[PDB]
Amino acid sequence: ASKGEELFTGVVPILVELDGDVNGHKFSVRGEGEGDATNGKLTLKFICTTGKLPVPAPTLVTTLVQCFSRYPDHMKQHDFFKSAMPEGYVQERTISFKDDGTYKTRAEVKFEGDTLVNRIELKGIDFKEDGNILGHKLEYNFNSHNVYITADKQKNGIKANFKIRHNVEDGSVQLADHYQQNTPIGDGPVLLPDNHYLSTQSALSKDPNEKRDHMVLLEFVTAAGITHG
Repeated sequence: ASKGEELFTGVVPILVELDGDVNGHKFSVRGEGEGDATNGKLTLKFICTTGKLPVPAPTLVTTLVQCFSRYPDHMKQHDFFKSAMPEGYVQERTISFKDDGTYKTRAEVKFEGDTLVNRIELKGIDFKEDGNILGHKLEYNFNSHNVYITADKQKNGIKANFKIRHNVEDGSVQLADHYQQNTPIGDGPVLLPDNHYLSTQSALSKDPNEKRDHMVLLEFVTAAGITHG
């Protein structure tokens, strides 16, 4: 276990800020909500603050705070994300949409006072104008996935790999391969984990009273994959 884990024993407010540029289309997103790591639960509402999104909101879910995962007691020595708090971590990804473009993301996740804040820059290139992303052909929903984590000792952090399945309006699936690395911002002690995964489930909905382009998100995340003694 870690001292950072103590910052998560109750409900913690969350702020998310994203600046994005996909094929030259610039946009920003702000999210607000709260997380309950004891139960692996978070609730967030995101608004596009610059107009409407040039990509489907579901493609931004993974970019828009894995410190809120529930780690079972026998796995708490493997929770890198909380161990890096409060100073936080840098989270970087390459997201490769099969037969389409790529997102590159860099985020800082840290406590700013009492609030857990995720600040992101996202750049997307090579998207097809007639593809599922710029063509807005993805359904407004989200599947359950496993996020596979391994230690990166040389960088004092972790890597992760997973493949998101985005349902397409024609009944097919658009795959989005995720490659992830996380490294501490501060220089306090961290936990470098044995291999394990996060089992993630998400539900998207709408605020009926919200006129701006937006997304309401509920997520449950639980660590797994290390057998209890």
